[PDB]
Amino acid sequence: AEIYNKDGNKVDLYGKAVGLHYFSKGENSYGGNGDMTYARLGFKGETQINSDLTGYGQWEYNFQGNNSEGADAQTGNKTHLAFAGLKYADVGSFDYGRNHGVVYDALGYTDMLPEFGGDTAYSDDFFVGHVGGVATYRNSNFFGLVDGLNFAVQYLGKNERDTARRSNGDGVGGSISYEYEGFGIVGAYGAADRTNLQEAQPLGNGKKAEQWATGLKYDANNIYLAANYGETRNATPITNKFTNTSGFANKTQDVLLVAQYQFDFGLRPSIAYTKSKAKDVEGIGDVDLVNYFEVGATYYFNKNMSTYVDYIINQIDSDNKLGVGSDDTVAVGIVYQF
Amino acid sequence: AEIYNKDGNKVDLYGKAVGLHYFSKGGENSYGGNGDMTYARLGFKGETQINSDLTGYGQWEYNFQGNNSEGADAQTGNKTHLAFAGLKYADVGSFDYGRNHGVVYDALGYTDMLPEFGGDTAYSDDFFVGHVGGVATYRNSNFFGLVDGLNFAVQYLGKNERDTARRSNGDGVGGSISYEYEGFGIVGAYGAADRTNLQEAQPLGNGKKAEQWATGLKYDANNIYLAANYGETRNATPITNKFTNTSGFANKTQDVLLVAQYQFDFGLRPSIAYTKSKAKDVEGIGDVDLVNYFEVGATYYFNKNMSTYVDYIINQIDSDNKLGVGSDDTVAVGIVYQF
Amino acid sequence: AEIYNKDGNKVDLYGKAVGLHYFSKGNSYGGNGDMTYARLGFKGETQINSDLTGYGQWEYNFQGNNSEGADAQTGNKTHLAFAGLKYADVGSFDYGRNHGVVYDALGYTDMLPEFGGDTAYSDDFFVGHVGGVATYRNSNFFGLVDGLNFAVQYLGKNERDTARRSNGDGVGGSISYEYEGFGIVGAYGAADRTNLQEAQPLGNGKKAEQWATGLKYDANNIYLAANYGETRNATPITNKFTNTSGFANKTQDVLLVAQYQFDFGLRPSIAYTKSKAKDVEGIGDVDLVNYFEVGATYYFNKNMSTYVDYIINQIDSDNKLGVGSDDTVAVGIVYQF
Ligand SMILES: [Zn+2]
Ligand SMILES: [Zn+2]
Ligand SMILES: [Zn+2]
Repeated sequence: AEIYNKDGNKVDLYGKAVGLHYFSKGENSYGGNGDMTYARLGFKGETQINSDLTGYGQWEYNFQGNNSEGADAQTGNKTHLAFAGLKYADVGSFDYGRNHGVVYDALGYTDMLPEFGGDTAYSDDFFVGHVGGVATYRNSNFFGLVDGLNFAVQYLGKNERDTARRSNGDGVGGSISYEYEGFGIVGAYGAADRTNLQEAQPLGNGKKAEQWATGLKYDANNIYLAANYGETRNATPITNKFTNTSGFANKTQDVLLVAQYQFDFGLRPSIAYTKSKAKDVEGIGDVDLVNYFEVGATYYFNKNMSTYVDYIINQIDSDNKLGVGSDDTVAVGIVYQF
Repeated sequence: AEIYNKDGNKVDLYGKAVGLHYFSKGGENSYGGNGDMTYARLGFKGETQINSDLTGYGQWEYNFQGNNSEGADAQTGNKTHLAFAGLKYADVGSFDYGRNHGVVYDALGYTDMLPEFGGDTAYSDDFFVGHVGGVATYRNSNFFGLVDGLNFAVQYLGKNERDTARRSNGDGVGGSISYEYEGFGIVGAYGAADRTNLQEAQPLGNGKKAEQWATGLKYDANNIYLAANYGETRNATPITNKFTNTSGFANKTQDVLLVAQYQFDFGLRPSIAYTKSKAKDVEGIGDVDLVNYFEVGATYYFNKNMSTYVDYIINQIDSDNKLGVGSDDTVAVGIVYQF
Repeated sequence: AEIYNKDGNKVDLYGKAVGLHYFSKGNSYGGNGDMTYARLGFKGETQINSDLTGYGQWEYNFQGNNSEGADAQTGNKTHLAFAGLKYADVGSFDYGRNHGVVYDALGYTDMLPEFGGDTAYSDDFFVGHVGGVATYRNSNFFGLVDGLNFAVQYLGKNERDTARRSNGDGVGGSISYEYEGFGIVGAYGAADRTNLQEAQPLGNGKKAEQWATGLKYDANNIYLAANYGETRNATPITNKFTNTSGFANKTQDVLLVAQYQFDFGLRPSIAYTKSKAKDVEGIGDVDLVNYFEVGATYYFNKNMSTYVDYIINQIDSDNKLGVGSDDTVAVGIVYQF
């Protein structure tokens, strides 16, 4: 909601209140079971310094509502985004802070399900999700010459945290996308040195991490069809549920398909398929991290209100070598936003 | 404060900064405690008119404690009080899901009107008496627009297997019925739920299910506010033995609250109250008083945005209480800006 | 940003998104790596009557340099939270978490692009942000002397867990006078130290003491300021070799700041800061802070800025207290509203 536009500065305070419940049998399911209510709050501020130069800054927080008021009140509360930047004319834009990864610009094609989906976009995982300390140069329409040809280059700074799961080293990434008449093809790739703490993990053996992904999309006439393929090297985090041993998969092969139609009255049904297969797992060989079919629909009452149901037909085997949940999960959500 | 109203959507960003200090003897053996109690609140109450009959809404609220340092204890007492979204359709009623006030609190709200303290039986994360996560609530006003002033609600409570028994709950259902005429209000609320296994394993109280019910009377007109609550709980009210360092639920509680207030036209509003919560058949102590005091307080409203208040509690708890409940008085002084 | 102003109430929702990186060794002054953070708060004030006004201000810090795991809340805090009243020329009174009265003096030299104001530690009696302070503030001395401002502040005892964040009952004050672009200030405060504070190995006293003075020229796009102050049993000190925490018995604080504001936007800054601790037990006379500062800020407008802040660190490689001896340079790109 645009609350302020005086004297050349625009501030957009926005938020969502998401009443959400997960339904599953009883721990060994896709998403879990119980209350999943959360709220969001953030601002998108932007100042016109002159007709060519734009200054901007964005922050977004997540307040989980499925916690008590004692001890565990702060569980799951994060800062998803926090960055500030400058955009100049047809040259492009530069921002620094906590932002999406340059590979997520590729993975964004298939991340369009009512609640689940886009399972390959792990947070604090190099270039596929949110990540702290990224300097991003972005260019749209290639210096204002070729409409629809957008690219970005992104440098990633080392984060030596106290856990291997959420740490990273110095690295670089980039994305290229061209769109014409509602079509879209994208290519994104990035690499970084694994931190010394990550190297000591039992799972995954390497000196450098790699993520790349490509995408196809048709977005026109109330029809959305999207496909993503990508591979990771020593990047995707994995955890042996049996031994509670964590690390990184040496190689993953990721496929995502999404099919949605948008009706005029508001209902938007969704079918999707996602499979994430890890290879060369230490003492396991190949094991499926993600594998399911999706059937769900989103009803938009308007721009401000929506409800949905998202049913995951989990395809993971009961004897999965890594302890991955095999049960189905269905989510019921009612979302107010401004 | 309504910050946004356009394209059939209204947003009301609200907040308050409450300068608060507790004065007590010492004060671990007092009613409320002692020292700085400054805190801040923030939230939004959004509402969109989908059509002339259907309305969507949502509300969120957070608490930022101001009596903490910038060290390890930075977020000590930071909570999200409310978080839900819902739909209201003509005279059929309203439905929301999220974290909301419990259906028994709708009865408990009659005497929960002291300048600082009060409403002691409305524990947070305690089934139907207070703020609780994962509640689906249906509300009907004026009984489908037929009987103006006759409101009822039904509420489903999902199981929350949390790490502590104090904050856990199982599947439960509750309801409330109230009637209002010319500023008179009578209400009855009740709810029952299955206790979790971790709750059962705790000492103090043996129960298949927890039960909370309460009744309320109030007069709210001509600058006069009178109110009364009576209620009983079964395996619901959390309790702690200070000597033993053991905790659990009281098998039976009996709760009475009385409030008398006059609103002077120039802003001052004095408050007298009485509160007593007795725990019956406590495992290893039998009958023991949880809360017992008299209240004397006054709030001065400068306007709708600024106010100050003093709240003194005449603690009626004997020093020899079996559970170790505080015996000393507590007085609270507050200066509040809000919007 | 004035978010709301109807029927005599004004609310100002404000915030900042600060992209920030520290460049160092890899034992430095400021550190090394991502320092991105966000700020959010409101400054609401209502005109209750013609002569009396009510107000309240809050502010939080959301760190951006953390992950989304266990360390998500690392560095999240409430800086300010208070409410108060202001009556005509009588003055103002507010209670909550606010600035200490010694910071009003320390504010003269706390004006660098990123660092500086080392003496204004958080939760440190009267010298920085502190919780549970009742402050009476009078401007222009009941409207008699233009530019003569003073304040008195009562600090409540805070039985905080650790001695680093604890304090006892105490009183403080500040007096300032300004004339034709010049300004002089004096602030002092004393408080009863906590018993847990007294048990700590470094520092010994029945009460903590802080005072500071300041003079500055702030006109014609020039800013020169100087602060001198001394503390007794108030400044927290820590030995890295021994992992032992306490309070310096005596400190001597000097801060110098020199800036010029170019009309076109650039605003360079040079500064000098030295904090010497006297007779710390086991080490005697040691310094806590010592450096020269070279920095510039570029203000595109009121809402956007970028800066570079380079610290020449004077602390030697063999410092007895283990204070960092490496240099730190900060690069920041700041949007605010
Ligand atoms: Zn995120
Ligand atoms: Zn609550
Ligand atoms: Zn602070």
